[PDB]
Amino acid sequence: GEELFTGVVPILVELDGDVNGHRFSVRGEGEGDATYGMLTLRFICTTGRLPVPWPTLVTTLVQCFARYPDHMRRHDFFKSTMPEGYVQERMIYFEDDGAYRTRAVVRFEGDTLVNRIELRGTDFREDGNILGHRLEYNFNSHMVYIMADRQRNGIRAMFNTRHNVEDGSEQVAMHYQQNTPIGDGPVLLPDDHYLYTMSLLSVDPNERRDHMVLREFVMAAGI
Amino acid sequence: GEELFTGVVPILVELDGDVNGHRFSVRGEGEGDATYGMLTLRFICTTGRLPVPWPTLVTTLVQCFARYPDHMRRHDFFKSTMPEGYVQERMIYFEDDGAYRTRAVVRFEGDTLVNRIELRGTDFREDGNILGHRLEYNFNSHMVYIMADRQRNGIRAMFNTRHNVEDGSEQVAMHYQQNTPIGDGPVLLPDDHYLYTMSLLSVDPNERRDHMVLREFVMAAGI
Amino acid sequence: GEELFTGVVPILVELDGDVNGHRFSVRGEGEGDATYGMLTLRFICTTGRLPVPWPTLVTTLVQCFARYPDHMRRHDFFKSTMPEGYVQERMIYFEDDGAYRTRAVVRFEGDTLVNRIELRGTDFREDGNILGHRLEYNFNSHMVYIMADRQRNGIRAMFNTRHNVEDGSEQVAMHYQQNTPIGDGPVLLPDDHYLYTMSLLSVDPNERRDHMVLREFVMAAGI
Amino acid sequence: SRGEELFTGVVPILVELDGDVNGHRFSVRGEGEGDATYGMLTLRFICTTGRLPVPWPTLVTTLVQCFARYPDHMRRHDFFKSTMPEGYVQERMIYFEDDGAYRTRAVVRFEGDTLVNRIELRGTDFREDGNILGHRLEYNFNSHMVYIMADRQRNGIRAMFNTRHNVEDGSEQVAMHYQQNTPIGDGPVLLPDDHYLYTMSLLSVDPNERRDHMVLREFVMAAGIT
Ligand code: NA
Ligand code: NA
Ligand code: NA
Ligand code: NA
Ligand code: NA
Ligand code: NA
Ligand code: NA
Ligand code: NA
Repeated sequence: GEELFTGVVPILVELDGDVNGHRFSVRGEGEGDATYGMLTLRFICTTGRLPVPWPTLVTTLVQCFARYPDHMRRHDFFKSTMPEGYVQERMIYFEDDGAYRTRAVVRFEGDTLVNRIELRGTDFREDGNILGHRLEYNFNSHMVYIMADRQRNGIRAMFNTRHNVEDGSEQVAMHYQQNTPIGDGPVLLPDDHYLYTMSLLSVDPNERRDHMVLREFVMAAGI
Repeated sequence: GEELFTGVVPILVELDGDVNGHRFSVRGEGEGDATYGMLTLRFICTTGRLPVPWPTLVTTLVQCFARYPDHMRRHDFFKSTMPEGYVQERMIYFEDDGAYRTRAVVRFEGDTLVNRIELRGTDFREDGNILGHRLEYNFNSHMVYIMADRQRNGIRAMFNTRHNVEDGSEQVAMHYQQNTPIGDGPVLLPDDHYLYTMSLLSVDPNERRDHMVLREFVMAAGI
Repeated sequence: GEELFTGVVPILVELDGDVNGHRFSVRGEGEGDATYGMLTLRFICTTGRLPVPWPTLVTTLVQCFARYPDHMRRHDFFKSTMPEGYVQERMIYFEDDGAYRTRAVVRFEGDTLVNRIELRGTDFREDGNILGHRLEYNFNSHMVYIMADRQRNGIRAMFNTRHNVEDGSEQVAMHYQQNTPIGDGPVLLPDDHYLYTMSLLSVDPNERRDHMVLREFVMAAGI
Repeated sequence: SRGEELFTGVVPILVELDGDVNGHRFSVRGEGEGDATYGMLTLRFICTTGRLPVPWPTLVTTLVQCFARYPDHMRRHDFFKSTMPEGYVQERMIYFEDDGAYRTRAVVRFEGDTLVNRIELRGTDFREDGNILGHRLEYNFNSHMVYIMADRQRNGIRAMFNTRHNVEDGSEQVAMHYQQNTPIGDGPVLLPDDHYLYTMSLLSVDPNERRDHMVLREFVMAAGIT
């Protein structure tokens, strides 16, 4: 379960999205090194240009790559589902704007950890910070609070992200998350704890496609 | 006691307010899911327009809905009072402005958890950020520090909130709180600990009344 | 020792100051309620007008009033010295500006906890934020890191404060502190831990003297 | 005097950096002292080649985590002192938001009674009119958290952290640090459980030093084990 993550694992991400009727797709590829909580991914919009800012898609675009320290190993739900994996669902409410609803399957396809997602965004403002593209290309560090959900044999999580806006304000997104295993194998249901995240977004100056390069470090703490 | 909160519980909130002589009332309705620390409430001003910003009323408008993790269950004062409930009193000092004094009864009325409040505000500046309505419609995340009060058979709490102002500054409100059980049944007096809060305020575009929609997630930590 | 702080204790503060040759004095009076980490003080400049902002004097103007939770009672150095008390010395380095050197005696005189201080400030800029009075009248929350000093039979502490400047920046003050008992009685030398502080400054609209009203809540944590 | 014992008093420090950023070569020398018992350092740095081509704040993290205060209960988790006096190699990659990267390699060890940090730094792909080569970073420093992880294969540690650099327009520019430390000797070392270092720093100027220079005071403590 854990054993599938002891080395460098290749990652594939596919997203099909529709926000206020604007349809788009994203494909990402890279690799994860869970032993040290690290991911590097590169994403392209395969349908032309994204109709929303990249930073709004970061949280939707594999918490099985978090570093769980030794003493918290029995609290790593995400890896304990693998290889059959899990369904991750969220509702994401943007301050003063619309909402994303997402559903994703996270599992191994051969040697690759794959995250396949559907996203639906509704009630955004056409001249808001999202559809108006006024969010800075960067990302803050966040804390994801994880709770067992014994009835679903999985977890829930709750967290706010803070997105910098070009006028120097921050726009919050409140995330409600639930994860459910796909297989019937046993899983590790955790005591409450958090994941601390740090991310850096960057650009490849020679990629003419709409794109995002992402590096991330995630670790678990609080037991 | 705890058993009253194991599912979704309907909530009713009623506030009678007077700030610098301006009288108003608010009614709120929604539901709470203490198992995962969640609340959703919708509030209306039933007297016309509020004389103060909505964000100034959030803290006054049911800490019995906080998620206490399993190991901290013996520290959940709030639920241990139920159904007879508790009196919550606060003094709230606004930076460079007036103060709110509040008193509230929190208890079950039938299957509904009801928070009934009186609020009195004094010495506000007529052209300050409060009576001048210069506070942003949003809310930050906060830490509420909880202490047992053995003499009162209850608790005290202390915390600052930070309210964003439209000129990009923050205005602090310093909260002094005390809670006292209404019944004589035994209660759980806690070791020191905190509640971490996260909130999102929103608007219903079709509600013409002065109103606030609130979603909140609260969890206990620090033992 | 602890027993001296079980109720409300009156406080007296006296400061003699000289900053770049500008001499001034301050007297404060109020009371502290260490059981709940609280204090309220009112300070006046007894020599006319202060030559530096009030916020620069807050840290120098009784950590014996911090709330130590039950499990941390053996780590409360400050109360363990009482009534004979302690000498508190600091060096305070202001970002891009001068420094304060302070020495204070903190001890009971009769039933009153008295803080008597000498402050010497050097190398301030005449048109900096301090001597130019460009610091906002407010205060942030801070973390004071406490370490035993076995050779001195006391403690050291280190912390930065952050002072809001009227142009929207923050100016840091780095504090180096040391406390030494006055008596030869035994004291409690603590394990490393912190004090978390929260403060609110206010003004009495009918006090014509240069003055500061201060409310503060301080608690110990981290064992 | 081995490991921890070498740090019980005040230890003199020497720092030497050879740098090249987008082809601009420079050197820095620092001297001062560290008092690990209370997590404190005071250092003064000069650019010995004229003027620095990048802001001083971009060099602070590269310019001796052996001076951190490890509290008593965390003593078995102090990798850095356990290597001494033979010391360690510290390597980093530092990625600046919207700009280039630094790669650094440093040897940290005792030379006689002095703890010496000798560094090579190479910066690439910076923008000529960015905040770094354009000198638009404020002369100050924030407080940070450095997350430390054992690396059992290398007999050492890794660390990960973001710094946040204030920019003159009131924004912050993040630098993401990837770090690895490897002992130089073959003696045994202390491999830690996960934990963090909390940092606080103050930069200042000596009004009578005409050279390009930085005075730095810092306090670092370890935390996060039961
Ligand atoms: Na988001
Ligand atoms: Na996102
Ligand atoms: Na408030
Ligand atoms: Na409020
Ligand atoms: Na200060
Ligand atoms: Na101060
Ligand atoms: Na840096
Ligand atoms: Na740096």
